[PDB]
Amino acid sequence: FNWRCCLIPACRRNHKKFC
Repeated sequence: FNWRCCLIPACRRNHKKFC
């Protein structure tokens, strides 16, 4: 999993469950 996504609103929005 790309934890960096949690730093990116666009990816964090989709991976809000992970982050």
